[PDB]
Amino acid sequence: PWDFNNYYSHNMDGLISKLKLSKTESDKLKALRQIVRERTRDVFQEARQVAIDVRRQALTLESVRLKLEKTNVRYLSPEERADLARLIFEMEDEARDDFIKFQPRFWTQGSFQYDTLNRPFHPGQEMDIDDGTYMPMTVFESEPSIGHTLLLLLVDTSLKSLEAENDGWVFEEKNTCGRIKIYREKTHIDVPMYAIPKEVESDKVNLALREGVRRWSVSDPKIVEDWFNESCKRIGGHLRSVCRFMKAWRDAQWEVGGPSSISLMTAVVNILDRESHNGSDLTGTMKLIARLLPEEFNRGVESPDDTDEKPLFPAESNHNVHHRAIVETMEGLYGILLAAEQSESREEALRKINEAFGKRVTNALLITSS
Ligand SMILES: Nc1nc2c(ncn2[C@@H]2O[C@H](COP(=O)(O)OP(=O)(O)OP(=O)(O)O)C[C@H]2O)c(=O)[nH]1
Ligand SMILES: [Mg+2]
Ligand SMILES: [Mg+2]
Repeated sequence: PWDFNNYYSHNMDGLISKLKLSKTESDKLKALRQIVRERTRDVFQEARQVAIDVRRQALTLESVRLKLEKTNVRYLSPEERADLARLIFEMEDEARDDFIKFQPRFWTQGSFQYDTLNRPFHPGQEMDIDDGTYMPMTVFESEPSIGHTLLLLLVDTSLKSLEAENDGWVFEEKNTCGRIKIYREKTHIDVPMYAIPKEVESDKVNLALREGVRRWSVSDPKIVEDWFNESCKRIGGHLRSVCRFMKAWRDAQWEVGGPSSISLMTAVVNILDRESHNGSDLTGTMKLIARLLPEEFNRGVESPDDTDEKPLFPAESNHNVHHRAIVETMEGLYGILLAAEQSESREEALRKINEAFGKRVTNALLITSS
């Protein structure tokens, strides 16, 4: 049978090389992130100035709106400009004091932070940067002091101003963040908005929600970051590799949608924690993962953040048809890895395993007899 260890891990031409970004590419994403950060800083500063002038100069609501229409708030729709005008006009002294005193902070969460960001594969897919905006403020036991709509409209202001001023830059509203899509760079940047104490305890990291009936959700991304980094320590460095590969498999099977990265990561560490394996043997390890992955999602995948009320993926008895489509797709993986392994020719093995991870590795000479 064929060994795929070099298919997976060979420098420059192996799968990890096709997935992982170079320093040049990473620096590009950082530069793109910096553009969004600086603009959001500007927007917050512009808003803060008007927030100052409100109580300072006893402004009318109209005077507030007209000032905001000299800033980046210009690019919101009329109702949104009026709404932000009202919010800044009528924010309480305590909330106003916080807003004026503190600048927003920026910290990246997700795969760009714990190094699992893959290159995109299908034409529509994009590299994903999760850069959160954090506002220091009084955070009571019940909720943050500053209204969630205000902060969300300031994020929208930033991204919509970037959209309006740049071609290829398109704003998209998600449930948990504002997203700016940069077509020319095959990159989009997710901007979740957070409220945090100004005095960071994870029990006070509040995420501002954009859809539904709940305004805030206590969700510290640091918890997932800490959990995954500790998992890499516990299981071994090959965890990032096998997580990258599974995400690559997901990107190959789904142009859009499919199981989330977090659920994939959690399922993999659950397997690798439970089952004895050889980290150095990526061929066997990936085969182990593929075999057991559907049963993990059948068992249900609980969030590594215990504060979450719902699991990342329900138990089988709670699976809807969309869940089943995912699991049945997962069941297909193990068969692909074994057919490749038992392919009669070397070029046949490559084409077969590339049905799982997509045509990225093209060098059949990486495949060696076991
Ligand atoms: N608690 C919790 N946190 C989530 C969930 N989904 C995303 N997050 C937070 O958002 C961060 C980024 O999420 P994703 O963009 O979907 O995954 P990723 O790690 O960045 O991988 P990818 O390259 O595919 O973007 C990681 C995690 O802290 C979730 O369902 N529950
Ligand atoms: Mg991400
Ligand atoms: Mg994202």
